[PDB]
Amino acid sequence: STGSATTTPIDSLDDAYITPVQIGTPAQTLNLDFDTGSSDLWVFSSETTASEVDGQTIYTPSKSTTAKLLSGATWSISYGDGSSSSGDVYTDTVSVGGLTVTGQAVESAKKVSSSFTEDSTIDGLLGLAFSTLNTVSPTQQKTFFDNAKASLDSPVFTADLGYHAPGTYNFGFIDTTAYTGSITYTAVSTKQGFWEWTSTGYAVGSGTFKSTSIDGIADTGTTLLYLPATVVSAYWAQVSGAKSSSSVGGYVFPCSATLPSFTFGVGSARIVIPGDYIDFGPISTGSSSCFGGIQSSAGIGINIFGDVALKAAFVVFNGATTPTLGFASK
Ligand SMILES: CNCc1nccn1C
Repeated sequence: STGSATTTPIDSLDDAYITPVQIGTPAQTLNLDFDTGSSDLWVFSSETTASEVDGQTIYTPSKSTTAKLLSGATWSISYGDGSSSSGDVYTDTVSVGGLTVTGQAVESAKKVSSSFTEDSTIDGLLGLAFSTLNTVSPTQQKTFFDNAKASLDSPVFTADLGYHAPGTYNFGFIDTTAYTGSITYTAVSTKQGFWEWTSTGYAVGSGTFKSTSIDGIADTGTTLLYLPATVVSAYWAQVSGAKSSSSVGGYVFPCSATLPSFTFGVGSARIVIPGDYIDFGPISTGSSSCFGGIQSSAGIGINIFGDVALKAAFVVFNGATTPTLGFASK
């Protein structure tokens, strides 16, 4: 089998992407944030604390004839941006772009933190990291991909995120019309439960390529590109007036600037992130100070190839017995 669904930016900055997902019988369609950096499929629901729901579409398991309470199971998760959610668990039928999994763990939120409430466009998350990170207790649950894998034509999914435009998540096949040139594959470590890989280096604008190993994760659920302070300083040094602002929480730059591109290595191949992709707009409405899309990972403990990087590429998440990652230009 295969599946194919369109993924759409939630706002004009590409802060995140939402993909429609059918849950239950009859289907209840929720718009979920597909997140290759976590492993829980959780949704706003009829069980979510009422004051914490503000415009989201909710899953109501009592209206699904295929929903079953997973007795005794709870979940609780904290994300890298300081947000969190928690609740109980149902199994139900979940379909993405025509690909159906029966008995998928659908984690129903009883509580969500403020930044989830305040974002009306995201109805929950669909985790696509390794199932070893799944938070369900006392019996850990499998991701949608893990459950689907055996049935897929090929045990892969692909992320093709758009810049200020829709894109595509495919399951079970590689769309050879969706990228240019060849896909370069690179080794993955699953030891931390992430799609963790090692970039071979970087360049800033038309500058020379620096060969240097950068270990990091391919994370569709993080907006920005987080890299070592040395790399990030080298990038922003090429932008007049750019500076790291402790008060704002990262590098900012004059909105009048023209940003240079940033290139990252995948083996001997090169992915070029256009300068425009690195502009996250005014820090506050009407400001002429703009927020940068490349930021230091120093305070995080891991480098993160988030949407800023991934949207410059066609990305293959190869879930074969030995997983790998593939990147192509597009
Ligand atoms: C904005 N913070 C919550 C959130 N929304 C999508 C992902 N995450 C972690």
